[PDB]
Amino acid sequence: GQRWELALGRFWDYLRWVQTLSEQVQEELLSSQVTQELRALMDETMKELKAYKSELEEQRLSKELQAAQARLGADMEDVCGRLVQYRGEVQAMLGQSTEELRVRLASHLRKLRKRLLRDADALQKCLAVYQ
Repeated sequence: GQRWELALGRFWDYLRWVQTLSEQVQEELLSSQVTQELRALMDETMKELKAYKSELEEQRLSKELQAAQARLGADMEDVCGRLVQYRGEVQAMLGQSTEELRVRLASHLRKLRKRLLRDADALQKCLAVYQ
C-alpha cells in the first residue's frame, strides 16, 4: 500500500474489469454506472494524493510533481471520455450489432490503460526523489 496507491489500485482493478467488456460490464456501460463509479474512484485517488504530498512536505521538483499528478488525473478523464463516446456510438447504431464497436473499444482502452500505468509509475518516482 500507501493510501493513494491503494485508492489508485481500486481504480485500476475496476478498469481492468471494464476492459473485459463482459455482459455485466456492457449493461453498466450503457448506463452512467461505470463512468459514475470510475469518477468516484478517481476523486478518491486525487484526494489521497493531495494529502500525501501535504504530509510529505513535513519531512523545480514541485513543478514536475504537479505536472506528473496532472497527467494522472487527465489519463483518468481520457478513460471516462472514451467510455462516454462508446455509449453514444452504441445509441447511434439504433440496435445494430456492437461487436465491431467493442473490438475497437477494447484495443483503445488497452492503450489508454498503458498510458495510465506509465504515468502512475512516473508520479510514484517523482514522489520519491521528493520523498
